[PDB]
Amino acid sequence: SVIMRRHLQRIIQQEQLINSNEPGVIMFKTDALKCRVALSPKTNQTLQLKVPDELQVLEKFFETRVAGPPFKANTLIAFTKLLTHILRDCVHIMKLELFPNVQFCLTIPPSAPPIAPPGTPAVVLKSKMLFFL
Repeated sequence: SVIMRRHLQRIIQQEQLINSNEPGVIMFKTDALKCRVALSPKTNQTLQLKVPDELQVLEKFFETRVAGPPFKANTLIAFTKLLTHILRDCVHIMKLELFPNVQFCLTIPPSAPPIAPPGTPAVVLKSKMLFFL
């Protein structure tokens, strides 16, 4: 968790928007819900974000899939470089991947169906916007 936190600050001081004030939490001022990630206070063993219940599903997806047990940098690159109706489409695909994966959705229309969205990712060895359409 601490090494993902350091990777996150290294990402934010390279390439999104860097505005914050806290004790430990890191805040990233990307538009459509500027984010703030920190470890939990009940267990100290897990990172967590605070950034429309699709977004709650998005923070649980970040907790189980992004800040997660391999702790590799490029998945953090993928999720953070991802972060505007792509929010709705992605979190629909993420409530899918929570209920029913390494990819998120954007809408070529206003829709992210079973098929047929503008699906994107930032891949394993690549980490750049790659598509299913």
